[PDB]
Amino acid sequence: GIIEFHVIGNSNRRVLLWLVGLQNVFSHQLPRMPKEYIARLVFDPKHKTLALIKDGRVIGGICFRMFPTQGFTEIVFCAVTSNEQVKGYGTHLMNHLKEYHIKHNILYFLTYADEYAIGYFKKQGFSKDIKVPKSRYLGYIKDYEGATLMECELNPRIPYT
Amino acid sequence: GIIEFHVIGNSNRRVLLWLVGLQNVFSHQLPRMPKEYIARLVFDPKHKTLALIKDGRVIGGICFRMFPTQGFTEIVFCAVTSNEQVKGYGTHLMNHLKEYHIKHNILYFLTYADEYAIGYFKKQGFSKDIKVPKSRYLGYIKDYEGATLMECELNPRIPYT
Amino acid sequence: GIIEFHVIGNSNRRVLLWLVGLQNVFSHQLPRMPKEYIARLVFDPKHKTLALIKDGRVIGGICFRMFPTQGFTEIVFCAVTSNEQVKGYGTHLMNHLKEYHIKHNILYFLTYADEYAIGYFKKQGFSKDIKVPKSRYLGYIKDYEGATLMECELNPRIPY
Amino acid sequence: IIEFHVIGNSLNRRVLLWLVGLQNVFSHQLPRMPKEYIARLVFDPKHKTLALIKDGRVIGGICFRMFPTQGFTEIVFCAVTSNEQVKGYGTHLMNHLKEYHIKHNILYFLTYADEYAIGYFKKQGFSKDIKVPKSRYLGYIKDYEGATLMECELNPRIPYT
Amino acid sequence: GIIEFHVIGNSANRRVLLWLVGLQNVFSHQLPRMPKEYIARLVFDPKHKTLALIKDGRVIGGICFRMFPTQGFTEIVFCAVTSNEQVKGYGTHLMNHLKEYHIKHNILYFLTYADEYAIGYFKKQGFSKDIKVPKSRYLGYIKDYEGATLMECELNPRIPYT
Amino acid sequence: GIIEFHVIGNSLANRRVLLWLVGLQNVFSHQLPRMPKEYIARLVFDPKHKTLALIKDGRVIGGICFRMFPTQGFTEIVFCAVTSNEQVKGYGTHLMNHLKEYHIKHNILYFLTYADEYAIGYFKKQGFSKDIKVPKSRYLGYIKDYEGATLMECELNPRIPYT
Amino acid sequence: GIIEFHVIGNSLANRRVLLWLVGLQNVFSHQLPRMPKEYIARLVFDPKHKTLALIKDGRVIGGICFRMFPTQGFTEIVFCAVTSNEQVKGYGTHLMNHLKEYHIKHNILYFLTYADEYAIGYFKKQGFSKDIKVPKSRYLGYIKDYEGATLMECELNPRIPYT
Amino acid sequence: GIIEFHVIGNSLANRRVLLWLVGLQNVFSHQLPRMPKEYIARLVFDPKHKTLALIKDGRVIGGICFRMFPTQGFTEIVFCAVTSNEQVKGYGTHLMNHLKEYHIKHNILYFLTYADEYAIGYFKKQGFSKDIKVPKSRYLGYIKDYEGATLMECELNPRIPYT
Ligand SMILES: CCC(=O)SCCNC(=O)CCNC(=O)[C@H](O)C(C)(C)COP(=O)(O)OP(=O)(O)OC[C@H]1O[C@@H](n2cnc3c(N)ncnc32)[C@H](O)[C@@H]1OP(=O)(O)O
Ligand SMILES: CCC(=O)SCCNC(=O)CCNC(=O)[C@H](O)C(C)(C)COP(=O)(O)OP(=O)(O)OC[C@H]1O[C@@H](n2cnc3c(N)ncnc32)[C@H](O)[C@@H]1OP(=O)(O)O
Ligand SMILES: CCC(=O)SCCNC(=O)CCNC(=O)[C@H](O)C(C)(C)COP(=O)(O)OP(=O)(O)OC[C@H]1O[C@@H](n2cnc3c(N)ncnc32)[C@H](O)[C@@H]1OP(=O)(O)O
Ligand SMILES: CCC(=O)SCCNC(=O)CCNC(=O)[C@H](O)C(C)(C)COP(=O)(O)OP(=O)(O)OC[C@H]1O[C@@H](n2cnc3c(N)ncnc32)[C@H](O)[C@@H]1OP(=O)(O)O
Ligand SMILES: CCC(=O)SCCNC(=O)CCNC(=O)[C@H](O)C(C)(C)COP(=O)(O)OP(=O)(O)OC[C@H]1O[C@@H](n2cnc3c(N)ncnc32)[C@H](O)[C@@H]1OP(=O)(O)O
Ligand SMILES: CCC(=O)SCCNC(=O)CCNC(=O)[C@H](O)C(C)(C)COP(=O)(O)OP(=O)(O)OC[C@H]1O[C@@H](n2cnc3c(N)ncnc32)[C@H](O)[C@@H]1OP(=O)(O)O
Ligand SMILES: CCC(=O)SCCNC(=O)CCNC(=O)[C@H](O)C(C)(C)COP(=O)(O)OP(=O)(O)OC[C@H]1O[C@@H](n2cnc3c(N)ncnc32)[C@H](O)[C@@H]1OP(=O)(O)O
Ligand SMILES: CCC(=O)SCCNC(=O)CCNC(=O)[C@H](O)C(C)(C)COP(=O)(O)OP(=O)(O)OC[C@H]1O[C@@H](n2cnc3c(N)ncnc32)[C@H](O)[C@@H]1OP(=O)(O)O
Repeated sequence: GIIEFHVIGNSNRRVLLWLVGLQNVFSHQLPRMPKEYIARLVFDPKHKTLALIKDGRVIGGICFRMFPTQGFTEIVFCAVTSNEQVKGYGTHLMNHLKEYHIKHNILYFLTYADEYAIGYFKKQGFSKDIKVPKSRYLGYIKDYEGATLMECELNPRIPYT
Repeated sequence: GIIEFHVIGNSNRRVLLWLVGLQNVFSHQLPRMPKEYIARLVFDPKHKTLALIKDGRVIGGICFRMFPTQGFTEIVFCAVTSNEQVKGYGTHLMNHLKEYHIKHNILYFLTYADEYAIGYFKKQGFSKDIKVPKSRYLGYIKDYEGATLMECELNPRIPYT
Repeated sequence: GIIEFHVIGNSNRRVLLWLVGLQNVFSHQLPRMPKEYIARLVFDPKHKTLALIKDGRVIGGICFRMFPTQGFTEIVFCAVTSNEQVKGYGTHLMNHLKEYHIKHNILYFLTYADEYAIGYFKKQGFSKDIKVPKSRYLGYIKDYEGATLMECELNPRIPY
Repeated sequence: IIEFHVIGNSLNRRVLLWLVGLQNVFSHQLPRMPKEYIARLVFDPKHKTLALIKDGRVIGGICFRMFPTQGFTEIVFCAVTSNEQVKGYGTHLMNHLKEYHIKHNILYFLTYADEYAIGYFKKQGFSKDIKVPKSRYLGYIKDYEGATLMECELNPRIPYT
Repeated sequence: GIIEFHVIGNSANRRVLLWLVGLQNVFSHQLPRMPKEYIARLVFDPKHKTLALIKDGRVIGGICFRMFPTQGFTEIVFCAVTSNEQVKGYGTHLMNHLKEYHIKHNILYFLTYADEYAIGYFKKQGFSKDIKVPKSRYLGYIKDYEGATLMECELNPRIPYT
Repeated sequence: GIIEFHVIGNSLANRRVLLWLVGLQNVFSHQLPRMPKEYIARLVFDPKHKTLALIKDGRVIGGICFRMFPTQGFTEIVFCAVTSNEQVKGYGTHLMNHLKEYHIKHNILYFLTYADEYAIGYFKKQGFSKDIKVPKSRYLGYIKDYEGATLMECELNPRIPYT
Repeated sequence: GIIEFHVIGNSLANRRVLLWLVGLQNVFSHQLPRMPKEYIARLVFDPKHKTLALIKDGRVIGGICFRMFPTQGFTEIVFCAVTSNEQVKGYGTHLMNHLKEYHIKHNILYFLTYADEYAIGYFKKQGFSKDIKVPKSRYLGYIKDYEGATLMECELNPRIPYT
Repeated sequence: GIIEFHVIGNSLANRRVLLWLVGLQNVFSHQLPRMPKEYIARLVFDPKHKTLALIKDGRVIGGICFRMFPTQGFTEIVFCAVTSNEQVKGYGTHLMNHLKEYHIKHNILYFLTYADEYAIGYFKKQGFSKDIKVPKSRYLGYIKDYEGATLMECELNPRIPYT
């Protein structure tokens, strides 16, 4: 097939239906996220989603929230559909999302990871060492007591894509 | 009777008299809080009140001020009228306010609690450990020095109502 | 005379000529300050000045800069005119400034004081012990090597 | 005939061409930074550039990002064109930048200087001893590669120009 | 270095605003016997203009004047140069620019009050104690001063002053 | 108490002002009986005239009706009256002071008036004199020369406060 | 029959007003045969001129043409005529009285006019004097000085009912 | 050989008028060489000025630049010139007469001008006198002085056709 990347969000019909498809993949791959909570965040206007499309069908995505006053982005949800995982799609999504944030000159990623996702973010260059000060993210990024906070710092000079 | 909840504010005649109704309950149940000060805030545009209506009549409410630039909300007055207390009206009021704040992406409450109501705030999940940075609120919330600063974190995945 | 207190600032002819009177009084009483620096601050939109008027003319005031997101107010200029000093006017000015900030939930004054005025700030409750962390005020207040950083702590009050 | 203009992409052909010209001098004198990255910053509305013009033509400039919410300005690019160096143009540029900043009530400069240029900043008054809290700049100023963080404190009573 | 002349007045942006403060300062300081508030009232009066002498962005002198086109003259209200810039010909240069300005606006008479300590400066600017303009034309329009000498200057519009 | 001062006049439009103007017409007229009431009403309600009202507890207790001649560089004082049971308390002097401050703001620094014999002492205490410096060509025919009245002039000082 | 007085002129229109101005130009010209009809028509239709028309049974039987100079504080009387069959019945005097009442209510108190020899006695009886109180600088070159004519002035009392 | 007269001025003006004012500035410049040509241009193009242009075959051959002061009741004569090859043919007199006729219809009846030895005799033949009836207070600081020049006045009669 042919693969497309598209940053979208609920600020168009294909956008709306692509968003419903993202809420489906997020809900299926993250069974502990209440479905209504996914849809509330995914359809929220100051959230954006990097969609991974295969033949006009939503097969993955990274839902994120830019905090340019506080100088970082929240990674909200990460999913590739089940039969399309372990093929590098996750890595091309993250790399794409990184180059986009270069172009908007935000250079920091914050996210919470459970024990089953920590390996993925580590392999995208995320660390437990948080350089961003608490005074800047607490109360803006959604806390997850029980999961590890991870951070990734981008180089506004190297080609990610 | 017929119980209703409404987040009102002064930014209808029906709403005007509900605000006077809330200023009345707040004043009676907080008798050393100067009435003019209670009126000044309840009729302030940047403050809002969650009225509890029973059979068309105001019997309770929580008056608050959301600081979405700082990520928390300040709780200002809580009261139920004398002959409706100890029936759970307090709890449903707070639960409703939690739900209102989930849907508005503000997940932290801050309040001062006197020696007469800290047991209520404890039972609504408020703690003396403030996880919000002192710098986030020191210039925003009024300091009722003498009373105890208390904090409530909201889980946006749990249903509260 | 008729004594008035007004908190004014550059966004009206009356306010305007009051800011010029204030710049006059700050400049004449602090003559090693550049006239153009005082004027640039007094007419800065995010500074305010508490003007003390006696019979429609400025006789003193306090120019300040509030930092709400930081929990204090910087005190930039304090002057009373020469022929009206030693009369409690400096104390009424600072007192009014305290009430203003107690309404507005700012409970801390920060200021640099020199050897000619440090006693007057002491008498208004300033000390050399700075309880505001350096991380809250550094880079926000104009640091002045050679003068003494001093702090005043206000008691909060419920209106009426 | 020498002129100094603070310019930038607002929200004018002579302005637009000067910005193409600055972007060229920055690209040529800072070979490390990718030309595409220099353009996004020089043409960003939140960034400004102080242009040094010698007979209608750009020979130097300083690209800066003001953070008045934090009390400092980031100095992003410094360059004088090779044919015009060691003629005191860099000092005249930094002086005008200083005057521009005392009129705008910002009194700290923060920059990352590579080992090759630390001597120049040192002679414009910069120090390696950083009086701003780390928590105040981390994530706003682009952390640079291997460069030294430097700070310049301004005194709003000197006429720098 | 970097001398400029600007006719400004209060209609004001903050550059013009801060310059009027500078002028009011220079006037106030060189005219100690004029009340600061009176100088400020007139400098910021809309029907008043000031020719500012700007030296490297900073005010160092000026002439505050008030044009009376229907009366056919202009009132010279305040002249001052900062103490450390006096006796370099700056005062003369201000007056010449003010004469060139009024030639183009077809006002060819200046009226001013000078005290014994200022008569010599206006004399060397071409002013005279012989007042050709009639009293009916200026009395109660220009602000009289007790003890000051009234002085008049007549301009030639066929002569270039700057 | 609650003394107020208001400069009012017919605009060539408000009922509070209109009843105030009638109060002034009455006070002027009762204090100046040998002046036609119609003439006093005509001037008070004339648009290019103005009156400085002295309000005490909402009721008119005095005022000064004047005509500004900005083109001629002076203002004419037309009527001055304080109601009888409020005289000799400084109200006539406070009225003249406020009227002075008002004119300094409009760069009119000369008052002219034709005082009758009963008023000369009041005008003298407010700084008027018989030595008229405004040349006759500037005021003649613009103010009426009532035979037997005394032309009196007051010069205002724009550097000094009057209120 | 029905006598009316109307102050008219050629403004910035009415068919009745316009025929009256012809009637006035006719009366002035016939009663002043030694002034050129063309000149009488220029002034009578000049917009800065006004005529107080005496109307009897809808017909023009006389009038006064004047030029108000409010800036200079006087009015110029330009032409006075009553048609011959209606002279010596007080109409000339009523016109002047009406003209006086009109200027009183407009705050103008001085009339000026250049009378010829045959009109001195009429102006004398209407209160004019050869003794001119307005300074020469106020009227020279605003009113027209004809050689051989007598300047005459009338001073108006605004406290006097003229009509 | 077809001669016209037009009152033109820089109205704050089409192509024809603009090239005529430039002509007039050229002619005034050549015939009055002690006047800076930039001074003639400033006044000739001044909106408060006007010029009576003498046009012969579409070509400017003369004119009179004048400034009307209606509040003052006179007009200043600023420049008079006829081109050299058209002089002493009565052109300068038709110009002054056309200008007199223009001014009576605008109710201005005095002319003031400065003239040195060379020009004085021209103005005398147009009826100017060295005896000024306009008082000094009316024209001083309104008309441009020239020392070395004689102030001259001319009185116009509005019962007279000048052209
Ligand atoms: C944003 C807030 C969050 O934390 S959401 C939590 C993350 N989301 C989920 O875990 C949902 C379930 N997982 C998935 O949908 C996918 O496996 C995700 C995590 C999106 C990765 O997509 P995928 O298409 O497999 O990408 P990929 O082929 O590039 O694999 C990357 C390499 O990393 C390694 N890895 C180690 N641990 C993991 C892990 N838990 N999930 C995925 N990959 C992991 C894999 O070996 C893989 O290959 P390699 O190591 O580069 O050779
Ligand atoms: C924000 C600043 C403030 O306003 S602080 C002051 C709060 N307001 C007052 O004190 C006003 C007077 N009191 C009241 O209006 C009500 O009692 C308040 C405190 C609002 C509670 O409403 P109410 O409907 O009675 O409570 P509820 O039935 O939902 O009971 C919930 C549980 O709380 C417990 N509790 C312990 N201490 C108190 C207390 N001081 N007041 C009320 N309840 C208290 C009750 O026992 C009850 O316990 P449980 O559910 O049986 O486990
Ligand atoms: C914010 C940075 C600054 O502005 S620091 C510079 C302050 N300004 C100056 O030094 C300019 C010249 N001085 C002044 O304008 C006035 O003296 C100032 C300092 C404003 C005080 O106003 P003033 O009304 O005269 O004083 P006050 O009558 O209210 O007296 C209050 C008590 O303070 C005492 N005091 C001790 N040292 C001083 C001093 N240097 N200047 C003035 N007062 C001082 C007075 O004795 C008086 O004592 P007490 O109340 O009798 O116990
Ligand atoms: C983060 C912002 C950045 O751009 S960091 C990298 C700085 N930019 C570069 O290195 C680009 C290439 N160089 C240039 O464009 C110019 O030479 C720069 C560095 C801007 C200086 O301007 P320029 O006109 O040459 O300097 P100037 O004539 O005003 O001389 C001032 C004094 O500085 C001294 N200096 C010491 N080290 C250096 C150095 N590495 N480069 C330039 N000047 C340096 C010079 O000797 C000069 O001498 P002195 O003060 O009389 O002793
Ligand atoms: C109240 C009404 C008003 O208009 S204010 C009255 C005048 N104002 C003042 O005196 C204020 C204080 N004085 C000053 O600010 C300046 O000295 C003034 C008077 C403005 C002159 O400016 P300044 O730059 O010094 O003059 P300049 O360098 O062009 O010198 C020109 C020549 O004038 C002569 N002169 C005679 N008397 C004076 C005098 N009182 N002040 C200054 N110069 C004066 C000087 O000899 C000077 O030199 P020279 O004659 O050309 O060789
Ligand atoms: C041009 C307008 C006119 O028709 S001239 C008419 C002026 N009005 C009248 O004559 C009306 C009758 N009188 C009044 O209405 C009031 O008395 C007037 C004149 C307005 C003064 O008001 P009133 O408030 O009483 O006066 P005041 O208390 O402010 O001042 C009183 C001081 O003035 C002195 N004075 C000397 N002669 C007179 C006088 N003829 N009328 C009033 N005051 C006069 C008194 O000695 C008294 O002296 P002191 O300064 O109070 O100690
Ligand atoms: C220079 C350009 C002008 O417009 S000169 C203005 C005068 N007009 C003329 O001379 C033109 C022809 N005359 C007339 O139309 C009328 O006679 C004029 C002058 C307008 C008078 O109108 P008429 O209706 O007669 O007035 P009137 O009846 O009110 O007479 C009042 C008393 O005035 C007396 N009077 C003394 N001298 C004269 C005189 N020269 N012309 C007219 N009346 C004059 C008469 O005796 C008459 O009677 P009595 O004195 O009350 O008993
Ligand atoms: C600021 C001052 C001003 O308003 S401009 C001052 C005058 N302008 C000039 O002198 C410019 C050069 N001269 C000319 O352009 C013309 O010759 C002027 C003066 C405008 C006359 O026009 P022009 O067409 O030649 O005259 P005209 O034929 O209508 O009449 C000629 C009659 O005038 C007599 N005259 C006596 N003295 C002079 C004189 N100085 N200039 C011209 N004419 C003069 C001639 O003898 C001749 O006499 P007559 O009337 O025919 O019997």
